[PDB]
Amino acid sequence: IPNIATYTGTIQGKGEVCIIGNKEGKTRGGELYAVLHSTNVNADMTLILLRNVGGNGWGEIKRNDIDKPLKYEDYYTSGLSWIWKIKNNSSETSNYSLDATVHDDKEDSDVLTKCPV
Amino acid sequence: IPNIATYTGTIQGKGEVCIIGNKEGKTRGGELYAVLHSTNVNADMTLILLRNVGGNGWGEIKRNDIDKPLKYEDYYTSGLSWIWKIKNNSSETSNYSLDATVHDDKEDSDVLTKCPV
Amino acid sequence: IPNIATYTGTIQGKGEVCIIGNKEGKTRGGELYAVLHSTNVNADMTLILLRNVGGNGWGEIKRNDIDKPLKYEDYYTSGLSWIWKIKNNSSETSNYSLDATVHDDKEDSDVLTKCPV
Repeated sequence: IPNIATYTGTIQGKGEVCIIGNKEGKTRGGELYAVLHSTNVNADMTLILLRNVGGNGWGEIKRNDIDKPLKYEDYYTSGLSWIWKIKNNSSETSNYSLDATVHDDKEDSDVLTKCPV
Repeated sequence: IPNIATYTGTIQGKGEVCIIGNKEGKTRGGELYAVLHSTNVNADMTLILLRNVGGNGWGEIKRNDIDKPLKYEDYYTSGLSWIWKIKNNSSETSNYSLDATVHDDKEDSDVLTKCPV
Repeated sequence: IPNIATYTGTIQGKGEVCIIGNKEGKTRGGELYAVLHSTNVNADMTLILLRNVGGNGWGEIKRNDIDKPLKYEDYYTSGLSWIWKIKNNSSETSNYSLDATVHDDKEDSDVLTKCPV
């Protein structure tokens, strides 16, 4: 039943971009997968998986550097959401592309205007 | 002081095997240790440690590749079980052996019919 | 704007020392950071981040070797405390220094008399 989509963009120096999954908090267990890439061989980015635990708010599950796939297996309740946080560690603006598990079709609005704070 | 038992078996192509620890729900804490091995040199397996944190469900707490020892510390006052999930990423039916922390003594029934879903 | 303190001490061979943060569980969101160091060039130590889970007890989030920073983002609405556990893997009694995010200022009482059990 797999469904990996690709979000592409540009991330400014020191910027952060958050892309949400299963914002509808619908029923969907099993593997989350994502990998972060850049066309820039000198990119320096970190990918962070956040989950809204069960109600306490958002918390990190794990993180990886660019080109290292991030895999995570979950059966926490009913439904629940995840966010992929991309952090540019460099001062250099660069392309990114993120391949990630999606619950439903990729929408423009999956890219959040603001990460969790 | 570690109590470490070794589970052996055969895992079919693309198959998954879960093994329960502390099924009897005793109160324990301290280091969990496991390491997955295979006699097949082109084996490609993943070991995943799962727990049920409470009013919440089963989820992954960490993972390691074959031959990479998995070490993890917790201390819960209630009697919580853990599950080792062995994933065969290869098509080749392969030997496995799992060295892992056990509470008392290994039993055939520790191999579950179904991983948490 | 981060407040990073440095704890310094000496850790006996095979010893473990735990340092608590945010001990009253005041509400916070953002990154927890710590890195373990030693003036012993040969030091062999592990740093483990533990979180108090839901009153259920303490559980490891992640771990790193000496000299490798540990970062973790939490945006939970209820405050929670954390522990940095320093394990001396060597039999050699060694200096340590831990640079870590603090919420107040560093206090003597942050050095726990005992790690969770």
